[PDB]
Amino acid sequence: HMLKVTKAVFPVAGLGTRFLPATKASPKEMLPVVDKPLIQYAVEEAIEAGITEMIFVTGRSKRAIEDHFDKSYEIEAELEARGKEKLLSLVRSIKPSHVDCFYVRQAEALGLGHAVLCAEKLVGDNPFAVILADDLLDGPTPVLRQMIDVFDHYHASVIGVEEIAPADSKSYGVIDGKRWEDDLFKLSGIVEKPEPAQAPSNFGVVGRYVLKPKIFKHLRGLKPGAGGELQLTDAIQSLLTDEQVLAYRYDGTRFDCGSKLGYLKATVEFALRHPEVAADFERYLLARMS
Amino acid sequence: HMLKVTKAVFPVAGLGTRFLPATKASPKEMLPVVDKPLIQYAVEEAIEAGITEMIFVTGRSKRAIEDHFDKSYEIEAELEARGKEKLLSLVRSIKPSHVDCFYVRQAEALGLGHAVLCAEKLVGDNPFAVILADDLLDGPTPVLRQMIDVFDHYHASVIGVEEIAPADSKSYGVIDGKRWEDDLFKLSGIVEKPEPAQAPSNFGVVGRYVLKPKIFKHLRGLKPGAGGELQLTDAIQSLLTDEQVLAYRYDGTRFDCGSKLGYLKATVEFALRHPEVAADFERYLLARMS
Ligand SMILES: O=c1ccn([C@@H]2O[C@H](COP(=O)(O)OP(=O)(O)O[C@H]3O[C@H](CO)[C@@H](O)[C@H](O)[C@H]3O)[C@@H](O)[C@H]2O)c(=O)[nH]1
Ligand SMILES: O=c1ccn([C@@H]2O[C@H](COP(=O)(O)OP(=O)(O)O[C@H]3O[C@H](CO)[C@@H](O)[C@H](O)[C@H]3O)[C@@H](O)[C@H]2O)c(=O)[nH]1
Ligand SMILES: [Cl-]
Ligand SMILES: [Cl-]
Ligand SMILES: [Cl-]
Ligand SMILES: [Cl-]
Ligand SMILES: [Cl-]
Ligand SMILES: [Cl-]
Ligand SMILES: [Cl-]
Ligand SMILES: [Cl-]
Ligand SMILES: [Cl-]
Ligand SMILES: [Cl-]
Ligand SMILES: [Cl-]
Ligand SMILES: [Cl-]
Ligand SMILES: [Mg+2]
Ligand SMILES: [Mg+2]
Ligand SMILES: [Mg+2]
Ligand SMILES: [Mg+2]
Repeated sequence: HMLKVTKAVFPVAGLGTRFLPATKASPKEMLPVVDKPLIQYAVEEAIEAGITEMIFVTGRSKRAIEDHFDKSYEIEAELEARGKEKLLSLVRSIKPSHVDCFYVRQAEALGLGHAVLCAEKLVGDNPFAVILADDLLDGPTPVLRQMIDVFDHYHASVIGVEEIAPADSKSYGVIDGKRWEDDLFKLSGIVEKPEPAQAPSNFGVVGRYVLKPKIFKHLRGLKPGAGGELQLTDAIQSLLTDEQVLAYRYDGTRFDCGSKLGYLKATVEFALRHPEVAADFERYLLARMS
Repeated sequence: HMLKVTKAVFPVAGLGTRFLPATKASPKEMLPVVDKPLIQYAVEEAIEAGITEMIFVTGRSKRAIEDHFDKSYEIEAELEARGKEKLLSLVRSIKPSHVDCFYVRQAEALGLGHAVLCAEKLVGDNPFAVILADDLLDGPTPVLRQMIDVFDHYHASVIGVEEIAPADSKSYGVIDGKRWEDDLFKLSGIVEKPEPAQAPSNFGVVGRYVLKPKIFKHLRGLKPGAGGELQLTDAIQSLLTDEQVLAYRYDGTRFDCGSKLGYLKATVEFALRHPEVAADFERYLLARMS
């Protein structure tokens, strides 16, 4: 009976400088897409993939994350005294009954690899998901669900990837491997933010991972890599030196809300999806562009 | 030597239900327009109008407001250790040196009039500004500056107004008065959220006021009005029964970020104004609409 994936680690401890001043007292993963934080979309994707344990690695402004998911006595009493039963149900669904939220600190912002390592003793000897909420994903089925299906079948760590334009390679981890299926690669290498001429493929890492606990030994051995940060990507490279690691070309779509441009695109996309504002927003865009 | 206006009251203590779940642990006035909270635009408008004292009336989630404007030791040390001097200057400008931030609680969300009354003993016997940050304003000169100029000249309370469509009158306070100038009215009445057929004019109140301290006596005498809330609008009505109150048609433009639609419009407008993303965002909109 092989181990199942029931834990997800959400690093939300970066500096968020691209979104200052708004990220002064709240992480970039709390930025709202019209009315819902990025991190809530990510947790909802984990929940639909069968994850019941959410581990948040917090840095500066841990309270914005904690108070979003933890029960608020005040808000429930206020909504109940006003008979706003639909809104009350909406607020309670932020953390459904069987979902646990656990918190650990990254005191120093030393990079994504270091953030994941802070969660080591909460994950224990278990496979686990890593979800970067600034990668806002959708798909016919949740991307993490697709990836856990690959993990259960091949019993290897799985890295989510998409095709990128070569000029953007300095924004991504970039994989090097052998094709097994139309959507599946066996990795022989992975590099963080290569120059376009040094990129080994057109396949960039998106912020979804299903990792075997062996990754933690390889995170512990990291030295500073790109940008002086301890890179998860270099631990994956070290890991594939010792055991099999796969990359999965997921079925779906991505907004890079780690950049203002992508955040703007996500906002526009959300708007057209909601009938409360869709028609009116359509009309405004047409008159506004002309 | 008539009293000058140096204090501004920012009510940020509403429930913010239109933006749940994002407003679970942060008020709607903290919602970012791409990278800057609504309340920071409002405080910057006050600063440019000569206001040096910011009074925040907080409700639920007071810490999101407080930690945005109060000095953060952590973030300044982190930006300095990384030599991000421009970002450090950006963060420090959130609260320039001569600007004070004071906090008072509205324990119960009983309406805008009640929120303003909570600030009574911080304002004291002084004229003061009230600024609703969900009204995101711009203009050739700051709207509050235009209004303080009218206050200094006529020595009367001044209410900011714009022309509204008659169907929207249930979203606004609506004035009734006599024209003095192309942009100036002497009020004979004001009503909160009338039915369109009962609206006395096409001029709706926007969230900018310059008020004489006599307003506080009239706020104290309020009874529950529209929506069961203690309405600032009804105190203004009571006040104009006793002394002169003017309404000023400001020179500028408005996004009603108290609604998702207006918030969406503000985001689009901000995007086109920033050369970092403007051209790319243009192209995306055209390909996205087609
Ligand atoms: O010291 C730090 C730095 C970052 N983070 C978190 O780490 C994640 C990634 O940070 P970010 O600056 O957005 O990383 P990227 O530059 O976007 O790159 C990462 O994410 C890409 C996909 O989005 C991958 O292609 C890269 O390989 C991977 O390094 C986020 O959840 C941050 O909150 C921390 O918790 N602590
Ligand atoms: O109990 C409460 C209720 C509201 N607020 C604050 O009061 C302000 C106004 O609240 P909102 O629900 O947005 O009021 P509106 O329905 O938009 O109406 C107000 O703002 C309009 C302009 O935006 C005017 O036309 C109206 O006369 C005036 O009542 C905001 O700053 C809220 O944060 C509180 O602090 N406490
Ligand atoms: Cl970050
Ligand atoms: Cl395993
Ligand atoms: Cl390219
Ligand atoms: Cl293992
Ligand atoms: Cl994108
Ligand atoms: Cl950016
Ligand atoms: Cl509100
Ligand atoms: Cl006065
Ligand atoms: Cl109309
Ligand atoms: Cl007075
Ligand atoms: Cl608007
Ligand atoms: Cl709305
Ligand atoms: Mg980073
Ligand atoms: Mg990122
Ligand atoms: Mg209200
Ligand atoms: Mg409003």
